[PDB]
Amino acid sequence: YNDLRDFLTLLEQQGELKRITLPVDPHLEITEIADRTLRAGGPALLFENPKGYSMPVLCNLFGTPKRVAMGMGQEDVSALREVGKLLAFLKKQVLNMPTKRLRGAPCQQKIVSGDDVDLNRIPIMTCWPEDAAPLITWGLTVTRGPHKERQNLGIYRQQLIGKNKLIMRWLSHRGGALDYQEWCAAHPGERFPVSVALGADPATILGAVTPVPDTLSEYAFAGLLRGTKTEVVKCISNDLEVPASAEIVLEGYIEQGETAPEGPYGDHTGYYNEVDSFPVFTVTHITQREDAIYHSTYTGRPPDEPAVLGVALNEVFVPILQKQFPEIVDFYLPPEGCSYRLAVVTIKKQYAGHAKRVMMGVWSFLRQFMYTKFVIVCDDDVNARDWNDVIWAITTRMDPARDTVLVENTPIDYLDFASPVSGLGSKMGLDATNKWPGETQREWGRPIKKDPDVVAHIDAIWDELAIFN
Amino acid sequence: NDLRDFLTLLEQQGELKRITLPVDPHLEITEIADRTLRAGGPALLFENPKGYSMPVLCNLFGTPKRVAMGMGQEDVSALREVGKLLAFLKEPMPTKRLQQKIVSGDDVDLNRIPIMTCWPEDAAPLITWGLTVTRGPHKERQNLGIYRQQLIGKNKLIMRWLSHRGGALDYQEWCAAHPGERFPVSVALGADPATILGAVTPVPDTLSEYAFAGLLRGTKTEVVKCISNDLEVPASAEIVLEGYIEQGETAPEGPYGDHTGYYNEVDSFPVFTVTHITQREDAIYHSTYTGRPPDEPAVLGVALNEVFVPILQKQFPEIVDFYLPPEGCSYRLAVVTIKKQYAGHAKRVMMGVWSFLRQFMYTKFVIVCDDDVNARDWNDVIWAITTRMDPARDTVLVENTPIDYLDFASPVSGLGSKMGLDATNKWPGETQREWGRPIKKDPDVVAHIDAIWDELAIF
Ligand SMILES: Cc1cc2c3c(c1C)C(C)(C)CC=[N+]3c1c([nH]c(=O)[nH]c1=O)N2C[C@H](O)[C@H](O)[C@H](O)COP(=O)(O)O
Ligand SMILES: Cc1cc2c3c(c1C)C(C)(C)CC=[N+]3c1c([nH]c(=O)[nH]c1=O)N2C[C@H](O)[C@H](O)[C@H](O)COP(=O)(O)O
Ligand SMILES: [Mn+2]
Ligand SMILES: [Mn+2]
Ligand code: NA
Ligand code: NA
Repeated sequence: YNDLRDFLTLLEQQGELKRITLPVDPHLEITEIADRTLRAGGPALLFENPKGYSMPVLCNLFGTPKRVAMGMGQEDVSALREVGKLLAFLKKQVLNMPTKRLRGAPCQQKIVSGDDVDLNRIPIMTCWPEDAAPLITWGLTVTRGPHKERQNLGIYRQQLIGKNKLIMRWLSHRGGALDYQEWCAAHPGERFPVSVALGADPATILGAVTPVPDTLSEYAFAGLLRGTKTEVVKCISNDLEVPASAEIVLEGYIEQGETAPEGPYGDHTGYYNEVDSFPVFTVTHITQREDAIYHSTYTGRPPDEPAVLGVALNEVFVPILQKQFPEIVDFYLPPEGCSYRLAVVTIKKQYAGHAKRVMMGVWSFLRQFMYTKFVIVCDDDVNARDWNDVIWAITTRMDPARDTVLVENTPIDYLDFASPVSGLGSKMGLDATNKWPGETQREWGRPIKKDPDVVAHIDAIWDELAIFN
Repeated sequence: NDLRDFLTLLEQQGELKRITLPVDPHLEITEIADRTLRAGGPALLFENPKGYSMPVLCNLFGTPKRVAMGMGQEDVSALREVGKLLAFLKEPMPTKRLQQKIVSGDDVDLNRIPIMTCWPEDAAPLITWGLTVTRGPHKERQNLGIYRQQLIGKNKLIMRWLSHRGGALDYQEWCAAHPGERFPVSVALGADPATILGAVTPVPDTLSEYAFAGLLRGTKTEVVKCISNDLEVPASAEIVLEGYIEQGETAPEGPYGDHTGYYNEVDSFPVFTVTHITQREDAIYHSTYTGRPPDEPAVLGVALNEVFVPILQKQFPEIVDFYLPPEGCSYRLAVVTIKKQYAGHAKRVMMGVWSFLRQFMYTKFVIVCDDDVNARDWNDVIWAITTRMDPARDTVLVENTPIDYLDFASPVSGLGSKMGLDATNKWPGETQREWGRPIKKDPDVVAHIDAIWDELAIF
C-alpha cells in the first residue's frame, strides 16, 4: 500500500522529485520557485529547509500531467478515459467500495490539543504579495451531513486567522457547505464537527478533486483508481475518518454563526477576488507523523497545479463527447484559459459546415462547457495541445470574417467581469477547418507531406550523424 | 400479425374505406388521397385500379392515430414510451426465419404492377413504399430504408438513395471492397406495419431495423430468405422485388415532386435491375406520394417526433415540449417550450436543437418560448414572438452551416444560415425594463361560469 512517501521515492528515482536544501521562505519565495518550475515542465519540489520552520514543504506535486498519471498507478493520462466510460453508466455493485479502518495510524504519532495548538508552527505559504494572510491550499476537508453516512472530501482554501482558527471557504454548492447548512437546520446551535487531512496518498488526493456524485464518497472512487480500498483512521475528537497515511491532520468544529472576512486572495483566474464572509473552523487537535512533511500549492495566473490537474481530469469527458459526436478526435481545454474558458476540438470533417455543428455541441451538450467562450475547431492533422499546430491552422485555413461565429446574450459565469452584464455575454467560435467546395471558390492548398522512406532512413543514421555529441 | 390483419382491424373501426369505382394510378389516386388526408379521413383500398387487377392501398398512415395503431397502441401519447425504449442505447433480438407463392424470371414485367404517377410533371411512375434491404460487406446487419424508385424499363428501377442512407453506404463500400461485382438488393412492398414503421424510425446504423420492429410488436419479426440472394425479407410481404445494382450503371432520375411542394430537378442515381418478382396470390400494392405538406410522410414525421421528445428531455430536462409543424416541410422549423432557469437559457437550447440529434441538424428556424405557450398553436407562438421579442436583440443568425443540398433557397448547395428566435420572457440582464405581468384569470370565476354555462344557453 503506497502512502505518499512511497510515491515520493518513486518520483525521486525517476528524476521527478528535486530536494532544495537552500533556505527558502514560505512567504512568497516558494510560490515564485514553483511557478518557474511548473512553467518549464520541471519536477515536483521538496524544500527541506524552509526559513523559520523545521517541517519540509512539498509542492508542485501534480505540476505535470505525467505525474498525475503516475499518481493513479498508470504510465499515461488516458486511463482517465476509462473512468469516463464508467461514470457514463451510472445515469456496478462492487463500486459500493467502503474504507478499510485501521486502529492506529502514523498520522497520530504526535498529538497536540487545546491551548497547545499553534498553526504558526506549520510552514503555511503566503502565495501572492497582496494576499490577506497565509493560506492552506491542499487540505482534504472531510464532513458528514446529518441525513446520510457518506463522507465528502473537498479541497477548500483556508485562511489563517489565529493560533487555532481557519476560515473555511467553501462555495455554497460544495458537499461540505451543504452538509453544514443541513446540520444547522437539523441541530440548531450545535457545533459542526470537521477534520482536514494534509498529505494523504495520491489516489485519495486525486479522488477528492474528481467530480463524483454527491451521493458517493470520494474515498470509494480513490479505491477504484488504486485497485485496493482506501485505508483510513477514526479521528480522535469525532467520528470522521481520515487517511491513515496523512502527514498532518487538523480536527475541530465550526461554531454556528461564527464567520470572518476572507481574503482578498489571488485565484486561478489570475486576479484577486475581493473580501467576503465565510465560516470559521476552530482547531482543537493537530495530529501528525514523526518527520511530518507539509503538502502545499498555490493558485494564480494559469497555468498552475490546479489547472494541470483540471486538464488531466477533463480526459474523463472526451469519451462522453465522442459517443455523441464520433467525428471528434480530441477535445482540450488549455490550463492557460482558466481551465474552462477556451476549448480546442479536432474532427474528421465529413461535410461543408460541419465545424459549426461541433461548436454548437460544445456549447450545448454538457453543462461543464456551457460557459466556454472560445471554441477553435480544426482537422485531425492538428495536435490540439500544441499552439504551433493550432496557430498554424488558424493562420492558414481561416478568413477571419467568414469563418468566425459570434453569438450574443449567452450564459456566462457571473464572476467573469469581462462580460458586459453579470451572467450574460458572447461567445466566439473559430472555424479553422479546411474549406470544402461551397465554403470557398478557391483551389485549397495541398499540405507538404514527408516521404516516409526518407524519414525512416534518417532515423537509422541519426545516431551515427551525431549532431549533438 | 401481418398487414392484412391490420387492414381488417382498421376496417372494423371505420378507418379503412374500399373504393370500387375505376380509378387511374396515373394522377387520380394521388388527388383522392390528398383530399382524404387533408380532411383526416380513412386509409384507402382501391379495389378497381383502371388497367390493373392488383388493388392499390394508400394513405395507410395518414392520421397519427393510425400510426399509433400500427405500433399496437391505442393512442398517439403512447409513442413517448416507445421513445424511452429508443433512449436505452448506452454501453459498458434476431429475426425468426421461416408467405409469397408466385414467382417470375424473365417474364419480369413491372408494368403489370399499378405503380402510381403522383404529379402531372413527374418523369414516370414511381415506387414509393418499398422497404429496400441491403447488407454491406463489413457487417451482418441488414438495413431497411425507404427510397423512391423510378420506373425506367420492364425490369429496371432507379434507386434514389441519398448518400448518408444505409443502403447507399453499403453499396459504396461494396464497390471498393469487391470491385466490379454486382450488388445484391431486394425490396419488400406491403410488410406488416411494425416492420414498416421500424424501417422509417431512425435507429442506429449499428442495429437492424428488423430488431426494433420486434420490440414494437412484442414478437420477433418473421422473415424468409430471398430466392436469388442471402438477404431476408418479411414473410408477410405482399410483393418482393429481387435483383442487383450493376456497378457504374446509372440513370437520370426525375424530375419528381417532393415533400417540399416543389419538383426536384433531374439527377443521376444507380440502376436496380430486377431479376425476380415474388408475391402473394391476391397481392395488394402498397403506395403513397409526397407533395406539398401535409402528406403521409409528414404525418409519419409528426408521430415520430413524439418518439424523440423523451430523448431530448433526457438531455435537456428544461424542455417541456418540442414540435416540428408539418407546414414547415416537417423538419425545417421547430418550436420548443422550456422552463427557463437563467439569463441566456434560450440560446443554449437553440444550440442543442442544432447539435444534439442528426434529425434536426438541418432545421433552419428555431423558436424558443416559455412553458405558458402551447407550441402547437400559432395563436400562442405568434403571441409570444410579438410580445416578448425585440427582433434585433433576440434573433440569432448563424452562417455557413450545413443545409440540405436540395434546399434551393440557400446561397450555395449544402450550405446556409439558420435563425433562432428567443421569445422567452427577458430576465434582468437581458433587459433593463420592467417586464410585463401577464393577465391570469380568476379560477373561481372560471369554475362558476363552467357551472352555469349550459343554463346560460348561448349557443
Ligand atoms: C485542487 C484544488 C481545488 C480547489 C481549490 C484549490 C485546489 C488545490 C486551492 C485550495 C489551491 C484554491 C482554490 N480551491 C477551491 C476549490 N473549491 C472551492 O469551493 N474553494 C476553493 O478555494 N477547488 C475545487 C474543489 O475542491 C473541487 O471542485 C472539488 O472536487 C469539490 O468537491 P465537491 O464537489 O465534493 O465539493
Ligand atoms: C416514409 C417515406 C420516407 C422516405 C421517402 C418516402 C416515404 C413514403 C417516399 C418514397 C414517398 C419519398 C422519398 N423517400 C425517400 C426517403 N429517403 C431517401 O434517401 N430517399 C427517398 O426517396 N425517405 C426517408 C427514409 O426512407 C427514412 O428516413 C429512413 O429512415 C432512412 O433509412 P436509414 O435510416 O435506414 O438510412
Ligand atoms: Mn464529494
Ligand atoms: Mn437502418
Ligand atoms: Na470532490
Ligand atoms: Na431506417
